[PDB]
Amino acid sequence: VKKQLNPETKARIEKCLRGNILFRSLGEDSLEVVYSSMFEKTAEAGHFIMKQYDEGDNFYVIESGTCNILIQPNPDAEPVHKSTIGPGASFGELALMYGTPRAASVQAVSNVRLWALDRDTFRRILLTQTMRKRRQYEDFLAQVPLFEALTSYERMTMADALQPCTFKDKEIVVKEGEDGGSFYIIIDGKMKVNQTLNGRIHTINILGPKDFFGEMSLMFNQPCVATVVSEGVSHCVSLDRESFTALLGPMEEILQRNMQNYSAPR
Ligand SMILES: Nc1ncnc2c1ncn2[C@@H]1O[C@@H]2COP(=O)(O)O[C@H]2[C@H]1O
Ligand SMILES: Nc1ncnc2c1ncn2[C@@H]1O[C@@H]2COP(=O)(O)O[C@H]2[C@H]1O
Repeated sequence: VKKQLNPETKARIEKCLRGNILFRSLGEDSLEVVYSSMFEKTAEAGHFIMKQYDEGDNFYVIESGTCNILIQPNPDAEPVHKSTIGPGASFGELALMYGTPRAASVQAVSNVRLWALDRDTFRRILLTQTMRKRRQYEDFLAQVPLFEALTSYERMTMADALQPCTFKDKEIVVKEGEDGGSFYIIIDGKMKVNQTLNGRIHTINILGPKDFFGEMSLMFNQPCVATVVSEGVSHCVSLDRESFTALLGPMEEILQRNMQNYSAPR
């Protein structure tokens, strides 16, 4: 004897939550809680959904409209624009996780439609695994050159998005000629980078801890120019195409510079 979801509201929430990585991870039982618990909130253009330093109440996902993230350096100072977010983006988790006052104001730019979880529901289904994942990858993200330019909050969202993957000896990760799927950063292990020429395979590069690969197919929407294959057991984390593209900003210059190592210059 349990209350039934409204299948139409479930479909609507699912459409909004597609691609948000915090909800993609939840298993089916927690998803049932989300689909029965989330509620609608609207905000007119220019109105604040939350103000920096407020006590936390809800966690939000944008359904329609865009919002500005504004951060003051202190309560007596003017807010600075930091970023603009839109459909599928979430905000408001930090206060609910860490018990801190809100770290930013969030202002509707357009009229906005949101789906919201209250604090008790957030604590039940999202708090534990979100906090753990961010903690577990903090040291890694701070010491990998690829991530040098990420802000502290960008590190947290990068941790949310990264997916662990394990590769056995001789296992192919990306195959020359195939469409790009994911971007990989090596935690431990070793990869051979192999490329065919006149029907002969040769090894053109060797990758190890904190190196990365798979970016060119995703950045330029083209097939992989090489095969990357594990040499022994390797542990990586990956970003899928959608997450790579969403989070590319603070990485792009490092990724572009690094391509210098792929060919002698002219
Ligand atoms: N650079 C940022 N720094 C801190 N919080 C941010 C930032 N960008 C977006 N946010 C979101 O803004 C929210 C404001 O309230 P919270 O601090 O509960 O959680 C915060 C994050 O979800
Ligand atoms: N010399 C190299 N030339 C081309 N790609 C390389 C080289 N060394 C490592 N790689 C990586 O191999 C990857 C194979 O797939 P991508 O083309 O998506 O991006 C490529 C780079 O990340």
